[PDB]
Amino acid sequence: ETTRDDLINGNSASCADVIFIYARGSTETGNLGTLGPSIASNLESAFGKDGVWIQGVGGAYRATLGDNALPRGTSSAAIREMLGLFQQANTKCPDATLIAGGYSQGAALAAASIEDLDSAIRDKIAGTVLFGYTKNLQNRGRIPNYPADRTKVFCKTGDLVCTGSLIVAAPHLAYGPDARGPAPEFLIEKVRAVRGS
Repeated sequence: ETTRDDLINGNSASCADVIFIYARGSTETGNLGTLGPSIASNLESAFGKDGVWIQGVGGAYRATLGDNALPRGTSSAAIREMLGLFQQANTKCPDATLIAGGYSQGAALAAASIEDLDSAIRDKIAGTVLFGYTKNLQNRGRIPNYPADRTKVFCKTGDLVCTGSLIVAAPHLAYGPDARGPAPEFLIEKVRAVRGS
């Protein structure tokens, strides 16, 4: 369940209508980690298996804990990897609506990548969900260059990374319920807002 490469494996002749790109947290397995599979299952229920492609950020993104301390909250190599996936999606399936998400270091990675993205592609991301957003305070709860209405941040009371620290406390590991309900609910709503039904 933890590794999904639907975009990379996908047939360009039969593109999905929705493409979800997700970055896992530090030290998590596969390319989806602990929260990604839950979101994926709910998206599949809403759009159907052939209706949505789930793509985790693997490759150069090693999800190394120490990289949380770098300027952008992740490595340059990781940002290049996620940018490349958005670019692959845009090229392979130009008519698909994109959605994105990230947890912890992955949330910083998603924010950094989206900020650097060519605006024509960035504008195709109908909604983005961030859990335990490590740059929440620094970025004032926003993703630079991306609208607030398309952004949903899940930052628990007591999760120190949302408050400008890099300390990992218990609330940082409590996003399970959010990934099973409100997060996919938000993504589905944002996709339907622009695609209709």
